[PDB]
Amino acid sequence: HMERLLDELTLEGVARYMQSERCRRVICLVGAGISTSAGIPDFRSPSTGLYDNLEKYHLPYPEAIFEISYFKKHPEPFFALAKELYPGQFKPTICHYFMRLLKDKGLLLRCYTQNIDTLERIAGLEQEDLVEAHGTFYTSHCVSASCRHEYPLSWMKEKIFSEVTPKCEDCQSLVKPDIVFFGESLPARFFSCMQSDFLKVDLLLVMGTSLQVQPFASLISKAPLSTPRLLINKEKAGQSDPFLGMIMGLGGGMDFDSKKAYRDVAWLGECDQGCLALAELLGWKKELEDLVRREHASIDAQ
Ligand SMILES: Nc1ncnc2c1ncn2[C@@H]1O[C@H](COP(=O)(O)OP(=O)(O)OC[C@H]2O[C@H](O)[C@H](O)[C@@H]2O)[C@@H](O)[C@H]1O
Ligand SMILES: OCCCc1nc(-c2ccc(Cl)cc2)no1
Ligand SMILES: [Zn+2]
Repeated sequence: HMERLLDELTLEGVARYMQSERCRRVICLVGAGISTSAGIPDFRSPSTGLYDNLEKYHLPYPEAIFEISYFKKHPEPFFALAKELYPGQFKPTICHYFMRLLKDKGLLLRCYTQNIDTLERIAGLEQEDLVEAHGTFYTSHCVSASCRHEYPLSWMKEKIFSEVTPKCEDCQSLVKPDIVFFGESLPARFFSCMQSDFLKVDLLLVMGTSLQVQPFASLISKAPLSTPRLLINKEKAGQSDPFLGMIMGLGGGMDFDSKKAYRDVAWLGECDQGCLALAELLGWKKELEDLVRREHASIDAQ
């Protein structure tokens, strides 16, 4: 039915495709891997990832600290962890500024991020460019569906940095930031943007994510079957034979390596280096390095 769009399954092939008139709209799908070079830990890297460093909270399992039913029984661990990450001021990475450059080149249809560090915004992506798929800590809400009283960040800090579990002033239920926990619905914007974006995406750029949580993992299968998909990641993600307990639905994954591979490319390494390499192939490398240099300087000056 649809023609094949990559002339070869390499970064060079993706680069030639991006410079063609057929690549008009790029969607970026990113996770915590795009911020580790800034100093923010990811979740699932062995030894260094967050989930291997929560022994002190004596959880039944690491994910419980971000699960809504456990949170409602034992909310203290999450708030203790939240103040462990608060003090750091972080700069966006080369990878963040590559997405910013896609925006300035008119190619960025949308960035879907699982991160809450807001570094996409700090890099210059605007609200309409972004789907913060796993929420934000900027706003908070009571957890009672009958209440849902909204509280600002200043209110949340006042409770946290004063050693009190935030409780709603109307119903005394727990109040948490609008970070999406396991068991919680995603923002409505996620679905309204998804329904429209993935009908008109020419390239999926998947960076710094293990694709281990739904529904975000489903997004790679929402693109048209002809749409090339480039992974820039330390490890292959989304490619595996089926097995009991797999996260992806049947046939919902990447195919980099089988005899039937036709559109998926894995560039294995650091996200910063992968974006530099891709920029170089596109003739954008000095432009990208200038952007990072000038934007990091402007951040420091302010
Ligand atoms: N500098 C790097 N360069 C390239 N890849 C990297 C780098 N650092 C890490 N990686 C890779 O980046 C990937 C990190 O995958 P995960 O740690 O699962 O982060 P997520 O965003 O997918 O977790 C999503 C949700 O799961 C949680 O429950 C939360 O709800 C999250 O929102 C790995 O494949 C690393 O090899
Ligand atoms: O389901 C999405 C959860 C996103 C989330 N990540 C964090 C976090 C807190 C502290 C540290 Cl060190 C690292 C990460 N909080 O919420
Ligand atoms: Zn309430």
